[PDB]
Amino acid sequence: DLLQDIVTWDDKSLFINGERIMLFSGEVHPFRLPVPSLWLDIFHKIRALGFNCVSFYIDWALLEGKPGDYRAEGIFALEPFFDAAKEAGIYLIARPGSYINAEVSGGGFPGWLQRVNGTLRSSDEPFLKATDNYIANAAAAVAKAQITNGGPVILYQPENEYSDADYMQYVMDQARKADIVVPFISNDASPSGHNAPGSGTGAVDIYGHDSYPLGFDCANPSVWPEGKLPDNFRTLHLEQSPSTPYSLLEFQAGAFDPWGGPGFEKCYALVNHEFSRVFYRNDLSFGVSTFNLYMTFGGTNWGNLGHPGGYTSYDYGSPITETRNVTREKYSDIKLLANFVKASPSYLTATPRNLTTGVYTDTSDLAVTPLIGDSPGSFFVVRHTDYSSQESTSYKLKLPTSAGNLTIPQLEGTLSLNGRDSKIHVVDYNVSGTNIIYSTAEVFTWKKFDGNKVLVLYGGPKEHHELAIASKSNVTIIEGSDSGIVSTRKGSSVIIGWDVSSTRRIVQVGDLRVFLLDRNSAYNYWVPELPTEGTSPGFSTSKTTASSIIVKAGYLLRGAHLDGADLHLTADFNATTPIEVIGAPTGAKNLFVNGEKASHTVDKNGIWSSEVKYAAPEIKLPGLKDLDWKYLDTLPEIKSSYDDSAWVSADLPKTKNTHRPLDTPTSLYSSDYGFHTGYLIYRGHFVANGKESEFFIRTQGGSAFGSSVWLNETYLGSWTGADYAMDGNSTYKLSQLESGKNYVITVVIDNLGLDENWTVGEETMKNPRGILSYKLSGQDASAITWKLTGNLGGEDYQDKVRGPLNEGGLYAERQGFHQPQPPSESWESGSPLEGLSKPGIGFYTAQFDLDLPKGWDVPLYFNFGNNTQAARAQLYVNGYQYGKFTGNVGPQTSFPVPEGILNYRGTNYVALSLWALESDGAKLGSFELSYTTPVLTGYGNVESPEQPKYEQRKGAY
Ligand SMILES: *[C@@H]1O[C@H](CO)[C@@H](O[C@@H]2O[C@H](CO)[C@@H](O[C@@H]3O[C@H](CO[C@H]4O[C@H](CO[C@H]5O[C@H](CO)[C@@H](O)[C@H](O)[C@@H]5O)[C@@H](O)[C@H](O[C@H]5O[C@H](CO)[C@@H](O)[C@H](O)[C@@H]5O)[C@@H]4O)[C@@H](O)[C@H](O[C@H]4O[C@H](CO[C@H]5O[C@H](CO)[C@@H](O)[C@H](O)[C@@H]5O)[C@@H](O)[C@H](O)[C@@H]4O[C@H]4O[C@H](CO)[C@@H](O)[C@H](O)[C@@H]4O[C@H]4O[C@H](CO)[C@@H](O)[C@H](O)[C@@H]4O)[C@@H]3O)[C@H](O)[C@H]2NC(C)=O)[C@H](O)[C@H]1NC(C)=O
Ligand SMILES: CC(=O)N[C@H]1[C@H](O[C@H]2[C@H](O)[C@H](O)[C@H](O[C@H]3[C@H](O)[C@@H](CO)O[C@@H](O[C@H]4[C@H](O)[C@H](O)[C@H](O[C@H]5[C@H](O)[C@@H](CO)O[C@@H](O[C@H]6[C@H](O)[C@H](O)[C@H](O[C@H]7[C@H](O)[C@@H](CO)O[C@@H](O[C@H]8[C@H](O)[C@H](O)[C@H](O[C@H]9[C@H](O)[C@H](O)[C@H](O)O[C@@H]9CO)O[C@@H]8CO)[C@@H]7NC(C)=O)O[C@@H]6CO)[C@@H]5NC(C)=O)O[C@@H]4COP(=O)(O)O)[C@@H]3NC(C)=O)O[C@@H]2CO)O[C@H](CO)[C@@H](O)[C@@H]1O
Ligand SMILES: *[C@@H]1O[C@H](CO)[C@@H](O[C@@H]2O[C@H](CO)[C@@H](O[C@@H]3O[C@H](CO[C@H]4O[C@H](CO)[C@@H](O)[C@H](O[C@H]5O[C@H](CO)[C@@H](O)[C@H](O)[C@@H]5O)[C@@H]4O)[C@@H](O)[C@H](O[C@H]4O[C@H](CO)[C@@H](O)[C@H](O)[C@@H]4O[C@H]4O[C@H](CO)[C@@H](O)[C@H](O)[C@@H]4O)[C@@H]3O)[C@H](O)[C@H]2NC(C)=O)[C@H](O)[C@H]1NC(C)=O
Ligand SMILES: *[C@@H]1O[C@H](CO)[C@@H](O[C@@H]2O[C@H](CO)[C@@H](O[C@@H]3O[C@H](CO)[C@@H](O)[C@H](O[C@H]4O[C@H](CO)[C@@H](O)[C@H](O)[C@@H]4O[C@H]4O[C@H](CO)[C@@H](O)[C@H](O)[C@@H]4O)[C@@H]3O)[C@H](O)[C@H]2NC(C)=O)[C@H](O)[C@H]1NC(C)=O
Ligand SMILES: *[C@@H]1O[C@H](CO)[C@@H](O[C@@H]2O[C@H](CO)[C@@H](O)[C@H](O)[C@H]2NC(C)=O)[C@H](O)[C@H]1NC(C)=O
Ligand SMILES: *[C@@H]1O[C@H](CO)[C@@H](O[C@@H]2O[C@H](CO)[C@@H](O)[C@H](O)[C@H]2NC(C)=O)[C@H](O)[C@H]1NC(C)=O
Ligand SMILES: *[C@@H]1O[C@H](CO)[C@@H](O)[C@H](O)[C@H]1NC(C)=O
Ligand SMILES: OC[C@H]1O[C@@H](O)[C@H](O)[C@@H](O)[C@H]1O
Repeated sequence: DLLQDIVTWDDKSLFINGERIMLFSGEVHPFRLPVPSLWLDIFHKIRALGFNCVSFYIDWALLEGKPGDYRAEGIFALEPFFDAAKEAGIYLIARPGSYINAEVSGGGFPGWLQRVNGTLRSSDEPFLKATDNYIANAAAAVAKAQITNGGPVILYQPENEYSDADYMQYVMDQARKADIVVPFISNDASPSGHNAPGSGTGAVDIYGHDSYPLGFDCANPSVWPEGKLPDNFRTLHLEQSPSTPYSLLEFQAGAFDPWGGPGFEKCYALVNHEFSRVFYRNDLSFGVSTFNLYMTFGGTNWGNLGHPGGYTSYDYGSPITETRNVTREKYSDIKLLANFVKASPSYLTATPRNLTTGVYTDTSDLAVTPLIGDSPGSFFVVRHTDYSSQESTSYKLKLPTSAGNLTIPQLEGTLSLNGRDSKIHVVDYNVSGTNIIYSTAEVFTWKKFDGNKVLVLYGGPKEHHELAIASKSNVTIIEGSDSGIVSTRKGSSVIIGWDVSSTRRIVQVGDLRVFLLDRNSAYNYWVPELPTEGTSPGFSTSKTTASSIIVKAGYLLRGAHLDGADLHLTADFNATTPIEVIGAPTGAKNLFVNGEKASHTVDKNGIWSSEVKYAAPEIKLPGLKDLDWKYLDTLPEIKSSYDDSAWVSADLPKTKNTHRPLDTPTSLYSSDYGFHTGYLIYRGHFVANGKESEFFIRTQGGSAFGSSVWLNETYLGSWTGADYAMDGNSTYKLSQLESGKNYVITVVIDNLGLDENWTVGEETMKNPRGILSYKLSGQDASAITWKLTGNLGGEDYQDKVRGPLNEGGLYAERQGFHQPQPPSESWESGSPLEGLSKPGIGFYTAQFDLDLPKGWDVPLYFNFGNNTQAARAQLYVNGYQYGKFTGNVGPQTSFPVPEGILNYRGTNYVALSLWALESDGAKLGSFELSYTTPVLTGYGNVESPEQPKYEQRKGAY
């Protein structure tokens, strides 16, 4: 099943053009950042981690909202994404579904799948047909960008965590029919060998699996439960698919968070820099060669794209935050590790062995997994045997090296593993022809700078280390004091011992310079490739790795290029930053930073030295309470003057849903009528008979939904909402009705997205939204005839620019008043801070200017006070819905919105719906716009995507 000659493989790793590669990869979802001109930003930050690969989903639900009309342009265009990857020199793994899970509405499935007469994710002909147009279009786009045409796409994942075997095979043939030629890779939810090579029909080319050892309950970030760290993955691999290279297609890099959850902060505090350093070195101990972190950039579930088991934010506690910042320590810690892999090709050939206790150390409190292959060059991964230990452990190593079984340290001192940490010790490590016999401190990187070799080593604080070099030369200390450093010669080797310190030492041994850093100073180093024509580094290759330089900076280094005699750095800064360039080429004479000539200095050792001053600019943000807010009633349906005669009639005698038969005379399932997204409104018309006393109603909006009911203009009550309840049972009492008169029951229902469909055969995505059942006491159910609406036009959705999910069924949304320049001068003055005095729903509108300085990346947030009322709000920024706030469920109160969506030197239109589900009415406790550290950026101009303004819609009601 090999079908091209560019990407091949053996049992050890992939090859790209006959050369081994370790794919260190990050998950990014373009649809979760609707600003195409910011995608390159994400790639820069991932390449700067030392990654060479990105993994991404395509969301069917946003691309074919209307059946038969595939649409992937503007903010949903796939091409600028592929271009950005190419520009940053990042390979892509494409995971198009058609089912993607991803914590998005429907797990990727459009709402109209609720009308399809076949089992989802099965070889049922109607379901296969339903996916045909989507895959023929999406996979075609992926095909043009394959590496066989010089694009970045090197692999393709069919489906997602699957389990007929027939179904899998079909999805593969379906992609092959669209010219996908690259190898197929799988993502088994657990390591069970599902669909591995040899499993019959549906077998992929390369077996891959997932793992999230700590799960997703972020409630107790400091606690790592016993026995959760996997230790058998390399054994399982050899049993399940030894012919293909070991592959982790999703490994934990954060966690998702449900409505009513602890928040992504605690999620980060659980999956922090200790998690990464311990767990990721653990994955290297299995000899993983394709290794993707889910998520490495989370983004935002803007425009209702998310599923009910999650809220607006998808920060995920990821290495790169929702606001795209790289402050988290996990980021800097991942960078140390990825740079070691990038610099260490012998890692791929160093065959993994069973883990050991008490063999390579005296203690059994440590576990050691050796990586030893057919040729010299080995690695020993060390961690506490109980991975959760906070203990600080002292130990000595007995390692087998080319100079014999050595006991280390050979000179003074002891090694330390302090708490939740892990080390990769190297033996017979080749630095360009110089053999490092061993080194206990970890490798960051090494380069040959044509004549002189540089090796960068680091350890954590208060640690002692040693290394040995096969060398005849003497040992000189060319920077720092010899305080704490001892050396001696033993035959044809040179042994060096040292204490970790916050001040760098550099030691020279012949033509080899060894940098000795502490972990926290190594955090500030970068290893960018140095292209000599153009500013793009190109894809990752051993030749491009070989001609990289070492740079000490601060917040971020995007890249570097050599323009004749000018050395260019492209960087971001969040503080005054000392810069150092190590390994500048001999022709280089001048330093440029972000296109500006910068003064520099050369020391006795030929290291370049410069500085960039940081001075926070003044940031003027309007106070939101001071704005000229306009109020509009966006539930005019609960006034007796409203005419619903244009509404669709809910009069289907049979549902097309195969998963939940009706309990009502007609279908009140919203997807039967093409409404899948946003708030839903139902209207039940009946003639009274004077015998009515109670009205019972079961509503369903997905977990954490609310609903409110009126009889004519009289409020009956609300299902207030909770995190566990996907549905709600409500009984309301009725004082006597006027026999013979018309009455209308109005029901408003929050829809928080459609379910995923994780278990094949269970059909949970077909869980309907709307009214499940009802009983009007003293009346026959068929006496009530219903109208309903969701978003105007249903599947004939109005906003092509913002996609089929962005706007819901509120009156203001049906008219398009959430868009720029609403017709609001005629509206009443009213702030959401004053709010409503009775149940109902208000719509609030205002505009403000921003005038933020060019050259600065500044995260902006909408902040909501929490007064704990049962109130629901939707935020819109220039037409884009960027927040669902619910005061009695939580936890989100701060809502970031990216530049592009916000206009930083122009006008912005904010809109806000406020729904009161309590009889006293409701208000916002506070509503402030805030910011966090302004970053001096070397990124270019951020272009806004289309922000279509308000315009009168044909047939709005
Ligand atoms: C502004 O501030 C205000 C005030 O501070 C904030 O409001 C508060 O928000 C929180 C969070 O939303 C609210 O707490 C939640 O309330 C839920 C609902 O409570 C009611 O419903 C259930 C009924 O279900 C049972 O019974 C029915 C029939 O009656 C059955 O059909 C059903 O199946 C069940 O058997 C009742 O259990 C509950 O009863 C209590 O109250 C009554 C009356 O007081 C008593 O008589 C009862 O005896 C009992 O005391 C009540 O009727 C509730 O479901 C939910 O519970 C979950 O979380 C609890 C602990 O949460 C704390 O710690 C969390 C971290 O763990 C924090 O995130 C959280 O904020 C809080 O501090 C657990 O005890 C409970 O077992 C549930 O755990 C699940 O969720 C946790 C959090 O995600 C997870 O850690 C757990 O692992 C677990 O997760 C699993 O299940 C969930 C679904 O539940 C899945 O999502 C998940 O993936 C996984 O499968 C919680 O208690 C609180 O009510 C509210 N306070 C007020 C005053 O309104 C507001 O949020 C804030 N706003 C903003 C914008 O920030
Ligand atoms: C040399 C130097 O200086 N070096 C220095 C260096 O600089 C760097 C720097 O950092 C840069 O980042 C740079 O990176 C570059 C990179 O080099 C290049 C690689 O070549 O790529 C760069 O970015 C490019 C992007 O990749 C794209 O290619 C982009 O292309 C876009 C074009 O630019 C743009 C021009 O306008 O057009 C876009 O396409 C849009 C169209 O414009 C169009 O109008 C579309 O509008 C649509 C609308 O989207 C949809 C919404 O769905 O609706 C459509 O109409 C609908 C409508 O809704 C109807 O209802 C209808 O419905 C009908 C239906 O049709 C049917 O008939 C039925 O019967 O009835 C229905 C009724 O319901 O449907 C219609 C359907 O049409 C609209 N259509 C219409 C007609 O109205 O939207 C399109 C969006 O898709 C292009 N995009 C695409 C995808 O095509 O160009 C980018 C380049 O921009 P730039 O030149 O300005 O920069 C990349 N740049 C970036 C930002 O990454 O690298 C350089 C290296 O030089 O920096 C160094 C380091 O510091 C420094 O040192 C160095 O010196
Ligand atoms: C400009 O950008 C730069 C990045 O380029 C930003 O710099 C980063 O800023 C973040 C904070 O936003 C730093 O992360 C934090 O650092 C705290 C610890 O200090 C670290 O450095 C000191 C030396 O100065 C070391 O001694 C520490 O190492 C030791 O401790 C750690 C953690 O305990 C151990 O794992 C090590 O083994 C060492 O023993 C650190 O390296 C740190 O406290 C903080 O971490 C806490 O909070 C996170 C979650 O928020 C938890 O995951 C973690 O467990 C910590 O929580 C501890 O304390 C809490 C109380 O809150 C307890 O409840 C817990 O049990 C636990 O004990 C966090 O990691 C980051 O290092 C830094 N990066 C760099 C490269 O400088 C700037 O912020 C930015 N500037 C501006 C203006 O924006
Ligand atoms: C990198 O990205 C991450 C993730 O995107 C960023 O982390 C988020 O940062 C935001 C903003 O700081 C943060 O939201 C705040 O959390 C604080 C702690 O819980 C809150 O104190 C704070 O709310 C108060 O302050 C706001 C102004 O700062 C007010 O507008 C708001 O009303 C709140 O009011 C406070 O003060 C008043 C009176 O003073 C009082 O009445 C209140 O009770 C309260 O004391 C914000 O909500 C998020 O928690 C973070 N989100 C996540 C997922 O992490 C990070 O900032 C970025 N780093 C950089 C450097 O940019
Ligand atoms: C309850 O509300 C409805 C409107 O939703 C009222 O319906 C009106 O009733 C009169 C008399 O039958 C009709 O001529 C109007 O055409 C109706 N309006 C609409 C838009 O249908 C009804 O009267 C209200 N009932 C009570 C008892 O107040
Ligand atoms: C609303 O009421 C229905 C029952 O009318 C509840 O659904 C039942 O739940 C039990 C146990 O969870 C199941 O075994 C039954 O099969 C269900 N009955 C039916 C007819 O669906 C539902 O849990 C209630 N909703 C809430 C939020 O309490
Ligand atoms: C081999 O590794 C397993 C975990 O996979 C471990 O429990 C066992 O003790 C190891 N065997 C040896 C060589 O000690
Ligand atoms: O964030 C949790 C993740 O779980 C994975 O197993 C799944 O493959 C992803 O689609 C996502 O749901």
